[PDB]
Amino acid sequence: TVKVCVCGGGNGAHTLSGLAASRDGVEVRVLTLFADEAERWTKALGADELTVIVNEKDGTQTEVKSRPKVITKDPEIAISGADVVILTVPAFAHEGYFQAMAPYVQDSALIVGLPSQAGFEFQCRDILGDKAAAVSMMSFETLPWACRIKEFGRKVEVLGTKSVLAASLIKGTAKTVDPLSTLQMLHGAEPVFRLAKHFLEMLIMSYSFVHPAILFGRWGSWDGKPVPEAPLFYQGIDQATADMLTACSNECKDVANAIMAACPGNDLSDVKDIYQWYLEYYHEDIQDDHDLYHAITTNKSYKGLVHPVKAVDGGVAPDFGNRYLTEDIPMGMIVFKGVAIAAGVAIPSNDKLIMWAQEKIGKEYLVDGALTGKDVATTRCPQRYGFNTLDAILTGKKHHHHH
Ligand SMILES: NC(=O)c1ccc[n+]([C@@H]2O[C@H](COP(=O)([O-])OP(=O)(O)OC[C@H]3O[C@@H](n4cnc5c(N)ncnc54)[C@H](O)[C@@H]3O)[C@@H](O)[C@H]2O)c1
Ligand SMILES: NC(=[NH2+])NCCC[C@H](N)C(=O)O
Repeated sequence: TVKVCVCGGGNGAHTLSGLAASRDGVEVRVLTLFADEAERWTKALGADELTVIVNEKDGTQTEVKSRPKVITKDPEIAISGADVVILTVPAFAHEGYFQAMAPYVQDSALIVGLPSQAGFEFQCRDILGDKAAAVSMMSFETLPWACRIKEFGRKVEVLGTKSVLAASLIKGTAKTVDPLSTLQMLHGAEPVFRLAKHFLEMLIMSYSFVHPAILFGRWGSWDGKPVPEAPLFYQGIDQATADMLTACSNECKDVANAIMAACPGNDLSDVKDIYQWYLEYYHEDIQDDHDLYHAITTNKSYKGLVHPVKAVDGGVAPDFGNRYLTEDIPMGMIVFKGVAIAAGVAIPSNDKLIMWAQEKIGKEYLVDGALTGKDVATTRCPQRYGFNTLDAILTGKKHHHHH
């Protein structure tokens, strides 16, 4: 029997629990530390089955029904004897789950971030301590489905499923269940999972600059005057933003190259240009693909998507109380920044974005090119956890001197 632990009670956690609990030979334990959410779930479900409505490519709707073994807030019941522990929550909530699982997780455990975001492995190492070298850490690039809860604790809808999905793996000393095949088995036929080459490849291929760049590209030097309707998000970028995106993508390659130079044997050669990525994964959606500006603006799977806005005097204004910045910076760019600091590479385009965007969310992270802001402790950058050098970043082992 494969014993799987699902962390969280969101859209993803609902979708994952339903599909995993339906696979024969799988026991699912659902753990949520959000107040008394676990109890609310159990009470809402009752004796009924957790229903997952999948919208297939045909237009037809497949219906999956299953019951998890237990939905508890007690980390002892959920974690003990778990072969796979999967975290499906926004990143600010990951710190709590690592602490909860710390005493009860077994050596042979496979810890999965679905999705991980950035600094997942640095955080896991810090909290689990020595045990992180035993377990295996697995980082997915994004959530496998676009999904929304239809009825809390009992009904969730898959709007669509990705076809391909990459996950990075850090193999520990202990032998786990096979990372790729076990995760595939739980998910079903789609997405088809492949292993990435390196975890830092996964970390930077997040492209944590994208949403902060689109928001800066439109509201950078905003005078305060309102607009009629909400302007288009991805498709509303000007040329200055396509150049801003390329410069940050170039800086991603810079950090990737420095690491391969400083530490050979770390294959980071799968780190691309954002222009190269778009033309590989959105090829069927792009009308005109001659540059990055046109690849994004004419991308059909971006139509109707607008900026977050709120009603103000004489129109609408940008809503900033979102997870575009309060997530992608502390749990994305700052991590990348710390890695770049350790790599000894300047990243001016990324720096410009960090400084503007932190100020919009009333937070301090980066100060004069140094990780010394007020809220630097709420970020997952490797320097925050004590890992100051590139070697400490790759291995998790800190330098101690004699004699
Ligand atoms: N939903 C999607 O289709 C979509 C698509 C791609 C990627 N993602 C990403 O995947 C991640 C997970 O998606 P989701 O929709 O399940 O997130 P979600 O918004 O549904 O997560 C909410 C859950 O997180 C936990 N939580 C929320 N606030 C908490 C707090 N204050 N303290 C402790 N726990 C708290 C609770 O268990 C809650 O049920 C997100 O970060 C999102 O960016 C989502
Ligand atoms: N998993 C990735 N490589 N993502 C790159 C694009 C990321 C970007 N933040 C988006 O949602 O479009």
